[PDB]
Amino acid sequence: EMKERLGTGGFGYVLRWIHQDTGEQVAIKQCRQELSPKNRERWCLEIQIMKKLNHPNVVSAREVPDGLQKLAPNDLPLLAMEYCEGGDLRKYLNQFENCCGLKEGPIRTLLSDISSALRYLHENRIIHRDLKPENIVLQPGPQRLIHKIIDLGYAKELDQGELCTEFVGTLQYLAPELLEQKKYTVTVDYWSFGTLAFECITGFRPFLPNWQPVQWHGKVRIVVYDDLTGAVKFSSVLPTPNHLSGILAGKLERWLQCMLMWHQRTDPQNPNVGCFQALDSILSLKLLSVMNMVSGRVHTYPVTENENLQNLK
Amino acid sequence: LEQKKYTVTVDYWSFGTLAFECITGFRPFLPNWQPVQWHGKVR
Repeated sequence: EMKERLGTGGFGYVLRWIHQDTGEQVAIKQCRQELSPKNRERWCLEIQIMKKLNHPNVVSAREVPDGLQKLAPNDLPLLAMEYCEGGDLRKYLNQFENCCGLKEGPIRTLLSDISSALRYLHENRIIHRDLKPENIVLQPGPQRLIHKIIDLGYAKELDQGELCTEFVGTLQYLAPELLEQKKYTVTVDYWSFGTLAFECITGFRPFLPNWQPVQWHGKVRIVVYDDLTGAVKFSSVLPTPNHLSGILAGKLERWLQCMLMWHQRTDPQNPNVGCFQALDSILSLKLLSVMNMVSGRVHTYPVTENENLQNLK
Repeated sequence: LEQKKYTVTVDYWSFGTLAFECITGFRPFLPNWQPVQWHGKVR
């Protein structure tokens, strides 16, 4: 037999069942009380797809545990994934003292990892659509914290239609889904990621006290930052009292100012690459940083493997 | 907050909803809120 449970959404359950001996940590996404034939057949398109693919950063399926198998009252399949240890990206975002930001580079991981998970999905033209903290799992890695994007496939896979449009749990994040519109363009990942990212840097987004249809004015009467009452504020020009690198305001305000938009969002000096190119170059760079002591505390410099001391001096 | 239209008019509005409210139990609406409306004022 098998073990325990996880979270809920899409077409039902996520489960941490195990062959309770050796500890086979499998994930189980079962089905929800029948649907239209094209809506329960879409469930089966998901299963083939999250198995059709494998990329570190984004879980792959273990097929089905041959032991115990169909405890499924469906005659429809189930899905078994490689469950990752306590990393529900949220978990930490609440953590507690990431209030005011989670300035690690575990920004630099996440900003990277995902950027290369999304990668793989615009490769197979599979827009993830949603993106939240609660689909991503920072799990301990053989070197430096690998994080994986679990659970989700609301995934408008070009050519084979959409999946679901189930709309489920915490909407609080996605992009101009004033329910539907035609612009289910690639673009809408870039938006969610962006805030997701923002959020991770600091602790907000363009903003989420207020709410969803409470925003759409969020979308400004735009590429600015905003308004109060007493003290309250809702923002994207000057990214706040966080704990990042002095020179990563350097990315932020000019990355995110581009990753946080509508229709076709990009950086109008060039045709680069949306996330990848810009973020990658903004993510690499090798950074030296020389304290002073002539009390001007720090100084930091961008350095090629091609320069030495007296360059610096 | 403010604008120049502190014309008579602005009583007629409050009364109106006040009235509405009294007939029924709402107004153009107040679950949501104040700056939460201004879209209240319809697109």
